[PDB]
Amino acid sequence: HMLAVLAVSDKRNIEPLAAGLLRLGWRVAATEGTYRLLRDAGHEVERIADLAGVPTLLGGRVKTLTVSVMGGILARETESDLREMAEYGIPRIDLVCNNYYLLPEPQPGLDPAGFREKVDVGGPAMLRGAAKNFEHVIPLSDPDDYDDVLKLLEQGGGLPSAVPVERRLALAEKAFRISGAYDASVAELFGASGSR
Repeated sequence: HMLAVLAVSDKRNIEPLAAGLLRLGWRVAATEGTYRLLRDAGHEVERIADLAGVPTLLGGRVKTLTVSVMGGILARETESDLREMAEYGIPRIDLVCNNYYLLPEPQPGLDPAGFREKVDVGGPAMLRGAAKNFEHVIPLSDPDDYDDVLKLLEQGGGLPSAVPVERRLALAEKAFRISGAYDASVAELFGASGSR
């Protein structure tokens, strides 16, 4: 029935969420960092790379940029999308969790090495896609929202409908806000990189 993708750089509260979803019968898949932490803690999390992804291809830089992962987030409930999900065997991704690493301060002559490869590309694609499709994907970013979502799913037997439309739109607006502030900070670092 269910599937979550955990692609967080800030690991705070990620274990009570992953464990809470696993006890509800959900399938929990994670990117590279979250996976090793959750598996060492003894949770049956799946690797988002091997699963519906593209592992080792470019050091894993496209591992969530596949039809299976991005289609599982963006596909509508139209007859045409349901048919194509069935033809290709693409399950729906019901929950996306995406966090960003801490970025340094904008100082003149900033070396791009201090922030650039920490910039997430596939992550925000999943989170912005989940927020745009919030009726069918739960978009989580702030670790302070994990508990209320997990509790809601726990009252409603783990079904994604247990998170109402009203809560999904609030999380979706928050997701775009976090992404917008993330890009504005990264732009400031590139601008400071161009000074002396």
